[PDB]
Amino acid sequence: NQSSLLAEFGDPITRVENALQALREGRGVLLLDDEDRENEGDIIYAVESLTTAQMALMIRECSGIVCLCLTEAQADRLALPPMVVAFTVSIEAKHGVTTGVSAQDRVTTIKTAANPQAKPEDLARPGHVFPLRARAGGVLARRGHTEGTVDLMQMAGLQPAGVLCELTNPDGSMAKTPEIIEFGKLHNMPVLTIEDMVQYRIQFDLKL
Amino acid sequence: NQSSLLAEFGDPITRVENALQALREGRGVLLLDDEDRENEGDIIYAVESLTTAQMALMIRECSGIVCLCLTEAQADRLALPPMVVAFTVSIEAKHGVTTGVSAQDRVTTIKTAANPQAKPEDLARPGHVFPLRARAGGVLARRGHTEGTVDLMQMAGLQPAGVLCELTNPDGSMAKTPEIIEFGKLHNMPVLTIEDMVQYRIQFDLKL
Ligand SMILES: CC(=O)[C@@](O)(COP(=O)(O)O)C(O)O
Ligand SMILES: CC(=O)[C@@](O)(COP(=O)(O)O)C(O)O
Ligand SMILES: [Mn+2]
Ligand SMILES: [Mn+2]
Repeated sequence: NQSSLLAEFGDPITRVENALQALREGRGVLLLDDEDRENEGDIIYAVESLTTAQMALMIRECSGIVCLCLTEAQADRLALPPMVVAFTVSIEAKHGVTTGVSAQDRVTTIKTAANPQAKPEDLARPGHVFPLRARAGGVLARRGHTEGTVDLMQMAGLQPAGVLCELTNPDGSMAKTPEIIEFGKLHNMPVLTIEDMVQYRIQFDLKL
Repeated sequence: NQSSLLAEFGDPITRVENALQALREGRGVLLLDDEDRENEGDIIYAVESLTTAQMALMIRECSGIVCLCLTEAQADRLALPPMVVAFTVSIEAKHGVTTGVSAQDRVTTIKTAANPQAKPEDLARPGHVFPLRARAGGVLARRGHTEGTVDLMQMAGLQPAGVLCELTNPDGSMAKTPEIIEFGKLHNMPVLTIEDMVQYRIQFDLKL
């Protein structure tokens, strides 16, 4: 079962603690959601430590639809409305980029958007970076990779902005627990679940 | 120079004719835009012949932001407004898909959207497929990969719906003419330019 497969990453509390330390070290983590939800694994990176190499791995090994998980406050600061009456309108840096799709341009757009001093005019719309508004309460309100990203950053003591993308197998199928475990071992990325995070937050009265 | 590098693909007319035949054979082509525009190469496939394997190659070797090039008429049939007051709101098949990111789900969404008998209720919004409205006149009106895709399909006698994505190098940089030429040789894909198509259409009074 999933718990048996992830037991080599440790018990749920150790899986959360190892992931938080990986992010504090500027490294990525793999977050699995519920098996009855998407049963999908996402590469997660802190924006504060984001590099062109990390973005290039995400584009090469994931869907290529790299999402920028922001707080509702940061999304409001950037005047980002929902795309349709939690994908917001897509975004590009107004300055510092060319076509916007290059790993470097996506990082330039992500850093511009996550800047706590950012202004809406810093971002042109539409673009090739997809911001997602995290629900207030995080995984304790909505059990999605969007909320897991903000909560991982807040619990690691980092800026509440992270990038996520769905790990995709070479044949186009979406990675399932065994493929995610192998990818994490190969790329030294800790693997954890939203369930691990929810129980960690409830046990450590972790209001964020 | 670019013309010298593409001379091995033939003269401009042969580059267009070989690309059209590749599409009639259900194979993909690589379209370069102007070097003073994006200087980017896109993998192009007809939707009529689209396979999960072709979609998986596109996701693995391109940006992962796979766009569905539609006529303004097909976009109006699907009630697709521009994303911001030519990216439309993103789309997912309402039926036949799970999370929408899998190569198979993206093809299911693309075939549902390009169906000449499609109705807006067939597509949920937002999603992981990005439709683009082609300008009336195609490359003779706008010199973009969006217009090159519709024109390639119409000139090949195929349904006017195609998928495009920007060829991306493993390091996250965007492929330039030499990398595009090598990728085309390796994957048996003809390489051509918007300039080749514009001159072909003007010389053969090709109103579409
Ligand atoms: C990009 C994703 O990861 C989604 O998984 C969106 O994120 P959520 O898990 O719903 O928060 C995708 O399924 O659209
Ligand atoms: C996906 C692309 O290819 C764009 O190139 C959009 O297509 P256009 O070439 O502008 O028609 C990208 O640059 O947003
Ligand atoms: Mn998800
Ligand atoms: Mn283009």
